[PDB]
Amino acid sequence: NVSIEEFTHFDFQLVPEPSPLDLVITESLKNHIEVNGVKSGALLPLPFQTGIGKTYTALNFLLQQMLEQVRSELKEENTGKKSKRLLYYVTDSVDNVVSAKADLLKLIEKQTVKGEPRFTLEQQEYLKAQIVHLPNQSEQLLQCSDAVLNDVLIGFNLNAERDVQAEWSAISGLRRHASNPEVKISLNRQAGYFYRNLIDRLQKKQKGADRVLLSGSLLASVETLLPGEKIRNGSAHVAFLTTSKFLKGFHNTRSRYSPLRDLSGAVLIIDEIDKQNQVILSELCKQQAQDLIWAIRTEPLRERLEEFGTNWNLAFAFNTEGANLNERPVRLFSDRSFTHVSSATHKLLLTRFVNEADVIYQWFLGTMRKAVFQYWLEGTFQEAVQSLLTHFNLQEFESAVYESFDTANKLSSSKSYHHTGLKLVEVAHNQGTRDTVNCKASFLNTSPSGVLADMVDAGAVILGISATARADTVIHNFDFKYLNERLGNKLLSLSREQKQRVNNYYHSRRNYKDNGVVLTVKYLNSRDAFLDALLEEYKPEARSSHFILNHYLGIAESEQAFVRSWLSKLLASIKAFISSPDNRYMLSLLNRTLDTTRQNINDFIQFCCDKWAKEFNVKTKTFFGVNADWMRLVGYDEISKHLNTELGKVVVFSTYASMGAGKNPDYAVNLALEGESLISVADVTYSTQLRSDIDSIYLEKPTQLLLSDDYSHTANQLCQFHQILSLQENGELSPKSAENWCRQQLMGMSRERSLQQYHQTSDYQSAVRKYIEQAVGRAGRTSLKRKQILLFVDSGLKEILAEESRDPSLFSHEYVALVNKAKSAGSIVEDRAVRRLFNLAQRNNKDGMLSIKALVHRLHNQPASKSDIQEWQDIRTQLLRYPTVAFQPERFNRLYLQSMTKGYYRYQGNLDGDPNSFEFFDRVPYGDMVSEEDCSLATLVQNQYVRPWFERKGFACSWQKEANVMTPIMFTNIYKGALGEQAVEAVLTAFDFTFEEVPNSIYERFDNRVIFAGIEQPIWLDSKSSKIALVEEEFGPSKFIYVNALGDTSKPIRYLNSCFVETSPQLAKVIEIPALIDDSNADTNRTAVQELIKWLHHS
DNA sequence: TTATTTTTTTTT
Repeated sequence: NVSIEEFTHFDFQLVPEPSPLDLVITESLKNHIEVNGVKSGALLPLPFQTGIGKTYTALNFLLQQMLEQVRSELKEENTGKKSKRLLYYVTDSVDNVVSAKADLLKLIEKQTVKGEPRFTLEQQEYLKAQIVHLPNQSEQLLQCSDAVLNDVLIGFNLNAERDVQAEWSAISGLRRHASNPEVKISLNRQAGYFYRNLIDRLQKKQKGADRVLLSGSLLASVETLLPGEKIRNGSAHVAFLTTSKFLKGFHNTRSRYSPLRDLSGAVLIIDEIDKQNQVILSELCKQQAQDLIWAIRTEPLRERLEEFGTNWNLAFAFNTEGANLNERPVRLFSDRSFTHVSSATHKLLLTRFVNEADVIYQWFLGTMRKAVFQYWLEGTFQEAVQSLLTHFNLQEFESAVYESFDTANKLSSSKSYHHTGLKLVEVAHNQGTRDTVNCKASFLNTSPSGVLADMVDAGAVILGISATARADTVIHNFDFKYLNERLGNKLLSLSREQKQRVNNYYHSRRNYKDNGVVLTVKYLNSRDAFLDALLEEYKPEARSSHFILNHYLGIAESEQAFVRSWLSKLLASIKAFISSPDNRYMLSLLNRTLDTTRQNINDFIQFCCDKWAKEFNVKTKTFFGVNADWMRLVGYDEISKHLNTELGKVVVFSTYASMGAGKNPDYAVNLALEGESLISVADVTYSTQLRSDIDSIYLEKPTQLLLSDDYSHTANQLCQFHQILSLQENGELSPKSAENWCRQQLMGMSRERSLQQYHQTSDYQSAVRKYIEQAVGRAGRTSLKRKQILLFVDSGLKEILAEESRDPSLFSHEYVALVNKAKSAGSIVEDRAVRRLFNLAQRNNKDGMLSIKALVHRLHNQPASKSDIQEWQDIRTQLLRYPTVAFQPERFNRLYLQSMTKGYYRYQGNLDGDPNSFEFFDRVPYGDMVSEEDCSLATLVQNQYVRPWFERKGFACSWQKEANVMTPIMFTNIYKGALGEQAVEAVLTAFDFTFEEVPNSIYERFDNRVIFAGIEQPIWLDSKSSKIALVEEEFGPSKFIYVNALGDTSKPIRYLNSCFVETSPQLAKVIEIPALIDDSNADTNRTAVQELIKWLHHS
């Protein structure tokens, strides 16, 4: 055992010479420190290609962070402020976490500086003790030898308990052989459960007063059994754990440490970050559908339950009338803002009932979160969580507080789906009852992009490394338009100079041009004559090719037209490969595994391969169904071994899912079998070993791109609705399309019919190019190239790859070749930012439309809350002060829509009608316009009194000509009325009137209560009879004033009674001033104000 | 119309 004192004379300035991928990370984080500060998080997406140093420059960064903590601890050991920096390396694959851990451990041992070993052996053993790998509970238990668990069981006195020792004996006996797959599955279940129970006992023993003192061999055994113990102990910086294990959290001897709550300071390396969206999404919708009718049978929230039982009559059992709901349940879906659908029915009060119950439940969960914050480090946090729930009415409850910290918002706040989620409710008669029914509510409270932005906001310096980290899709990647809006400049990016420096590095390690490697791309069309000849030679005696496909290959007539197409393209690729003289190793990337389920197709393909092998005088080996089960049961080195030892060619039949990340395809070169066809495309080679990789590929079009979840039926619905709402949020779907897709997904949409609606976006094509960019990127992993690389592409991809228009600076050579070939025979691409502007304008208008309807309704439900009134006033003041803003505001974002013409736009729509039917920018050349000249803001602030008022209050005397303009709803319903109110308040105040806030009892019924000197009889103002009756019911005799901001001053003043009927001034109750300001010359209507003053004198 | 394979972790 060695200590940190070993680094006494170690020189921390002797760093290995950094490759242009290390300098990029160093410079980006050094810049991040200057811009954002030391204590701020970050998110640096790094598009590094696999195979040119992606994992060395990540583990060398981890090692430099490790060595920046030895220095800090040596310097600060006197001070004692030993808050360790938690370094994480997370990736979704267990096989990649272990591989990365072992690669770092080999990097520590083998790294040299200036030809000398970097670390003396004591420092090698010190640094390798800091690294803990955190596998799941089962593999963490089976990692433990008999001695470790014997010592732990004796040390905590758990050896004397017969149940624990019985379970441990059973586990040892099973592990002695562990051969059959079912045996190992049972052993894994057993190990997981026993580790659960053992760690529960350990945690209870440590939590109490009679604790165990851990030191020496017992501590070593606990730290072997519990690696998270070292992290809590302070004996390990670095954790190598998957994404799922990162979100779950790992155990230590006192609690379950969840890394998502102590991110302050964490340096987190997420490898293949874009893939984490699907993973984090799959753990977001793994929750359970928690019933609500049963739930509300279980301090102000107690009175709220009483009031719920008072109004919705909870004392009565809830029974549903009508049809039998169990044949097809009646469902309710709701994004928590502006999009709400349900199974076909005319409003069914169920929607309000279910929404009210879910509001009860969500407010209840928020109440526990606030109670925990009040009560209050994981030990104290979990103690608070356990204690608060421990009382009389919650004894039978679930206690799901932790998932909230692991995982609707008003205007005047940043509205987005990525932190409001979705709510889905399903109603059916309960198990074994017909009078009682259930409301199985399940919901998302964030999206994976919301989780990532929460992690970055919390302090974590996330460093996501993936060749397509910034792919422009939102279903197969994070929403980097939300992350840029939310995070701001904590979403780091590498500059243009750094991109071209990385590009120079990559070209230096892959110098195809100077060496003569030729990437030859061909796009394969389906040919019927080719396949018909091959089939009629496969079974000569059959009377037709369709007969061959129907009888022998087993293809029914319905799928025959599809099988012919994809089979014909694939066989064309194989023929073109085998005829290629010196190419040697092919990979076919289909969408389906050609396993035993497709054995007749395999027989035909192998027949054709043998045909062409004989014809062209080479021997070709085919590897059908190179599966995930195959690559586990039978190593991929069986291909490499064949290529290293036997002459000929190799055809490998894999899929897009099967060849995931970390499944390295290169083989070990033998110059006896390669000939003169291999050349080296690198300037300086880091190894004497010779290896080579794929040199022919077939790329079938990716088909099943809408990701789905097979965990459950209620987990598939949440995934599908998440994808629909993430497409609506990004602007890919209009609110019309998104709501039709949502309400059809409710009623039982197929998959072939959800997929056809995915295909109408441009997100789909970005996902297809993401699939094709990785497929050819995982093939080029070594610097020995053939003098000719064949790429065969499904012709369906030519029209999709031809539209790749991003910057070619980081594209691999193969993908550049694919896209350049696609372009040369393609096409005015329909701009996507333009369509996105239309869709987002419609969505912002719909959001403002429904939120204003709701807010005005709430203000009309007396009494009005202070939150609602303050939101109303915040919105009106924001629109008055900032009618148009330069940048999309973070906090008031859906009062605005981004226009195409700065300062104004055109629309047609019914502000009292359907928010989906709104049309907008030049798509409407003649329509209602939203401009300064329409609110007459120029005529209003030309008044002698109004302009000083608008200047003092800080309002806008004219609209700035900026891109973001108010939505039609905000312009019409709110802004113009705000201008009228401010103008009349300005004009009247200068004539010795005073204005005071309306009482909450009659808010929004009238503009303001106005108090004028000399009159104790109250007055009310309405500026642009039941309200009059109610106001006189509350406050007695009042005279109401109706005035306009501007208009015709020549009109006579109208004296009216309570019924809007003309009457004498002495009998006049409501005075109607046609215009306080002249519509033509902005002269104050002094005549009308004198009349009002005199009429109040004679009141 | 569109046409699939693939994981991970904790519990029950």
